[PDB]
Amino acid sequence: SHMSKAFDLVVIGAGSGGLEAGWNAATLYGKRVAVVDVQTSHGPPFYAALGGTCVNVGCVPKKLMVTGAQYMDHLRESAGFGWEFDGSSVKANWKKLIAAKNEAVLDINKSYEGMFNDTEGLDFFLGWGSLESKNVVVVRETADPKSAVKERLQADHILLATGSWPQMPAIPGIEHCISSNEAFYLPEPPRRVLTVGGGFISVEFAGIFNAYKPPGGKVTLCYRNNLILRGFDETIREEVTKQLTANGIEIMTNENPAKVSLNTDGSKHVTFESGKTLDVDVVMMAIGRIPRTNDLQLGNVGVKLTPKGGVQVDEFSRTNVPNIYAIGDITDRLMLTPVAINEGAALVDTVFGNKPRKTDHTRVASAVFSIPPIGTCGLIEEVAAKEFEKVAVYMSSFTPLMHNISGSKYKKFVAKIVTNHSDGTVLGVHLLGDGAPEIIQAVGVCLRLNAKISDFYNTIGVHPTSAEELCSMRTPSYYYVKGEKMEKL
Amino acid sequence: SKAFDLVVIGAGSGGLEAGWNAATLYGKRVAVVDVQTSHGPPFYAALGGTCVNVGCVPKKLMVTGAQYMDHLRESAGFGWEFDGSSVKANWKKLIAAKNEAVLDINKSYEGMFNDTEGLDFFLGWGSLESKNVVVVRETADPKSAVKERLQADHILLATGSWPQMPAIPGIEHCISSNEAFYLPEPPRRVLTVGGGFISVEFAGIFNAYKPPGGKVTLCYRNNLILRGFDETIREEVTKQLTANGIEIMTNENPAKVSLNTDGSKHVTFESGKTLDVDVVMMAIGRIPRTNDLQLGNVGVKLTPKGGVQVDEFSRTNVPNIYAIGDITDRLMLTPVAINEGAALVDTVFGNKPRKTDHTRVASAVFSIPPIGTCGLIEEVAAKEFEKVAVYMSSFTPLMHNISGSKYKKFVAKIVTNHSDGTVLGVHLLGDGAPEIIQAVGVCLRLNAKISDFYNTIGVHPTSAEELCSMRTPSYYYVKGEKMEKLP
Ligand SMILES: Cc1cc2nc3c(=O)[nH]c(=O)nc-3n(C[C@H](O)[C@H](O)[C@H](O)COP(=O)(O)OP(=O)(O)OC[C@H]3O[C@@H](n4cnc5c(N)ncnc54)[C@H](O)[C@@H]3O)c2cc1C
Ligand SMILES: Cc1cc2nc3c(=O)[nH]c(=O)nc-3n(C[C@H](O)[C@H](O)[C@H](O)COP(=O)(O)OP(=O)(O)OC[C@H]3O[C@@H](n4cnc5c(N)ncnc54)[C@H](O)[C@@H]3O)c2cc1C
Ligand SMILES: CC1=Nc2ccc(Cl)cc2[C@H](c2ccccc2)N1CCN1CCN(C(=O)c2ccco2)CC1
Ligand SMILES: CC1=Nc2ccc(Cl)cc2[C@H](c2ccccc2)N1CCN1CCN(C(=O)c2ccco2)CC1
Ligand SMILES: [Cl-]
Ligand SMILES: [Cl-]
Ligand SMILES: [Cl-]
Ligand SMILES: [Cl-]
Ligand SMILES: [Cl-]
Ligand SMILES: [Cl-]
Ligand code: NA
Ligand code: NA
Ligand code: NA
Ligand code: NA
Repeated sequence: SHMSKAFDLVVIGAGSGGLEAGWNAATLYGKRVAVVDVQTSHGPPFYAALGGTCVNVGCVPKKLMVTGAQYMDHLRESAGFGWEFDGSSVKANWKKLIAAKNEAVLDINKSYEGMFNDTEGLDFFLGWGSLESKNVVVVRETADPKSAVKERLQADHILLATGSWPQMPAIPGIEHCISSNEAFYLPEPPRRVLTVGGGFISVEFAGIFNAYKPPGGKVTLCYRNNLILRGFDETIREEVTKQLTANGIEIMTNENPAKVSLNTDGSKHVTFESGKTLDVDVVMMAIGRIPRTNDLQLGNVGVKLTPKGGVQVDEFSRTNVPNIYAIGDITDRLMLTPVAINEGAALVDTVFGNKPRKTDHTRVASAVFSIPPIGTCGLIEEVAAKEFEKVAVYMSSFTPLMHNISGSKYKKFVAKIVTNHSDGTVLGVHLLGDGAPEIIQAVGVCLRLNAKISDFYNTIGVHPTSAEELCSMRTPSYYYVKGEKMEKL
Repeated sequence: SKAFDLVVIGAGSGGLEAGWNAATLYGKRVAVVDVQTSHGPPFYAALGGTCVNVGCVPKKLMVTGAQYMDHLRESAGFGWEFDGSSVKANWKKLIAAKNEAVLDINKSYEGMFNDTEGLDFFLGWGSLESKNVVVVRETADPKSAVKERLQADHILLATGSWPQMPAIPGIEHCISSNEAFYLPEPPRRVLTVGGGFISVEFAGIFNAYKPPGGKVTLCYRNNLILRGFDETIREEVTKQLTANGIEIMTNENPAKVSLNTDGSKHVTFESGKTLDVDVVMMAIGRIPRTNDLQLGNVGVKLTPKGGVQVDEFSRTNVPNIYAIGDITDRLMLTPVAINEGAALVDTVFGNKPRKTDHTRVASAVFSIPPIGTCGLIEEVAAKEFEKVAVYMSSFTPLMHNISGSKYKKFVAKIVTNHSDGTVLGVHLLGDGAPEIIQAVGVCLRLNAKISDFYNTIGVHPTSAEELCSMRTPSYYYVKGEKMEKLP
């Protein structure tokens, strides 16, 4: 019919945070929920869709594609264990990878769609949502607030959960460049590619492209500062740089693209600020992600933005307008799917259950699917050392024995535990090597239970594994004392 | 002749830890006896123990090696193309690379002895001459020539364990794990006998390296392999072994073995069935190695099954005589023997009594795919707690829908005391499981409840996060009885 529909909760953006909120409110609490997204399945023109950034063009397809990339290491490393086969026959078929990923993703899209069609009180609306007033969300045909109205949805409570978007720098020839969004759909793997950025996406893609490159290919990563993966453990930052270099990736630090132009053959010609040049078939920018707040017409209700650009929120995800909340990357804090999900669950417990609950943003475990991957939870030592008078660092680094037979001698596993040495409390744990993302998960539970180094040391090791290293350290390699590093007290 | 604070019989997992800790932490004078300096025939274990020479260390390399049979197949799902007809598994290369790694550790360990004050290695066979004297002889025979008499304040028994070989006719045409480590050729047809981890691990090893037309059979006298591990996991690992071409013969037991004219083995089971294979590997058990020690010289008591009786501080019935590791016939794991060794040394030579905790010890089976476990299985929990909840997740991860190994179900189970949420055990089957489970070991040392798991933020995408996404039991045990709803 031609009438608006009414809800307890309207959620704009059917992604990690919004889906957790909406499912919880409808199924745990009997609320009537509407959820809006721009697309029912992944890909061009809008990339993200039902299921969010993670399902469509994020965690899920990238993990698949890293898993694909790892077979290059596997097929080579097999020879050290006796495997023999015609090495000259090996090809990496990118198009098969992409078609397999696309169908996996589309199956989640269809699955999610089916759940909306079926679940009472939980409704999907296709289009672009924005705030018309504090109790009405309008759903339009495009992100232009002048496009046609498909629905008006009344809402007692409104959740903003539109996520983030790739930031593109304002350089000449930026139009010749792509983001991670387009990278997922490249018709063919680039012979030569530049990945611009030192963060997890650049690095992860650098390893994907490096395994699927055609014959005379070359992957280059550039970063404007001097060491990639700011925010992660420094030892690990240096080591993953070496290991990426060891597998044929050229890391360019202290380099930033100044312009891009097309060569007469149509390749991209990149000029760096230093006047170095590089010719490539693809330039993928991954220099950052920014909150998606522009299309919500927040000025219509006066929802405040932080100096930085995220929707401002309190610890309860509340904006300055009482019944309007924000969760996920739109708050511009930790841009991780399970953080968005925890925030959603906790919002809905607080507002609709009788159960106030704030997300804990500390001691969050995360991973980088570099090759080999990082697993990390809690504080890096230089941050810990500014908060706590005495810090101890327990460190074990070693090429594991499998990799002395596989040939990949450069694959050094690193395990570090950072403590408040005043009481043993584990402040952070940082891992580099095969299995690190899997090892770190239950370490997150330890940290939430305020584990001490002796709790780890007293646990009996599972042997032989990499993880047992965390249960074998009782003497600090070094310390920080009122901020200064020294091998002894 | 010669005087020591500590004489350790067996340079193995427990014995080395104890010997190291006594010499370097307490500045004691230590002698350590073992029968061989380097791995391999004739005594198999050597300096380093069973783990280093014919156990954890080389078995893991070999299972790593076997995993490629899967990785090579599964690469195709992700686009990888190559001539599969060209693929062959070179067992001899694997064996050589393994031998080299093990040999390096043997040498390294020798270097360590050579450079460590108060830590001496003696080659030979040790036994108890009297309450304070360890005789070191030429051979296992207690009548063979004396090489040494070591006087000792304190004597450590740490000679480990040995494969149990049943007394069936033709048992001498069978091998054990010791021999499996050195086979010249990968066996084309093989029978592994036994339901425990060593049988299962070797079954997956031989399965990957068998020549064309090959075939691994695993047999087990009872109805389901891997007793002691979680039941769902036992059933699922059986399915996953069968999917990868291993034939699992349950309720079958060899009654005899004969030699065929081609040098193969003819097996007859108790049921009358028969099977011809090239190698029959008996892995039905491992028994405490107490026989050459001459414990009767001083009257150290054995328990009924044959381990050296110990108290919780590793003390035998005779003052200043201790036993740790497999010889005590408890948990036969390397980190458990190390921990015993350490705790014993701190008690005897240090200011503080310390006893090893044998509960909530994390462990793995390097089956393909592998198991990780820590703490109680639900049937054991249900005889000791009135109200037990089980939380279970089981699904083929997406990566294995693409790889084409659709049979590879990941299983995560968490078993709780439902009266207060205390996690009593966690049980995993799937790639990464032994890695996942280590930090769960630490969790169980922190009174972790199911809600502590559940309120922790996942790392995505991993198999592990599955342990932080369960808050609703799948079923219960109330007063020992399995049901799906609580009263
Ligand atoms: C390449 C890449 C790899 C990643 N890998 C990981 C990883 O491995 N692990 C991890 O934890 N995190 C990963 N992330 C980050 C993760 O994807 C995000 O943190 C998470 O998806 C954010 O959840 P959200 O609810 O804020 O938004 P999203 O999941 O991004 O959902 C926002 C939704 O809003 C829709 N939308 C936008 N504007 C409107 C509008 N006006 N109207 C209606 N709908 C709208 C979008 O179409 C989208 O579906 C990755 C991200 C990227 C880009
Ligand atoms: C095939 C196999 C795989 C295994 N895999 C694992 C695994 O993955 N993880 C794990 O945790 N555990 C594993 N184990 C178990 C592990 O090897 C044992 O629990 C561990 O080695 C026990 O150490 P120990 O100190 O009791 O004795 P051991 O390490 O066996 O050492 C005892 C030593 O005493 C010597 N010795 C014996 N008699 C005499 C004598 N009278 N005089 C002088 N020396 C003597 C022996 O040569 C031997 O080196 C495995 C065992 C086997 C057989
Ligand atoms: C809880 C939940 N959180 C999400 C968080 C982020 C994303 Cl991207 C997706 C979900 C997912 C979801 C999918 C579709 C609509 C809402 C929520 N989702 C629902 C998943 N759901 C699990 C339980 N389920 C049941 O039917 C059920 C409920 C109770 C016992 O079984 C079907 C699928
Ligand atoms: C402690 C220890 N326990 C063992 C338990 C079981 C085995 Cl099978 C081997 C060891 C090993 C050892 C090897 C040789 C003789 C005695 C002990 N050993 C010493 C090996 N050690 C590794 C680390 N190391 C250190 O000095 C050290 C300790 C803490 C930080 O660095 C040098 C040698
Ligand atoms: Cl291709
Ligand atoms: Cl940059
Ligand atoms: Cl820097
Ligand atoms: Cl061979
Ligand atoms: Cl049996
Ligand atoms: Cl049984
Ligand atoms: Na509905
Ligand atoms: Na330990
Ligand atoms: Na010495
Ligand atoms: Na959780």
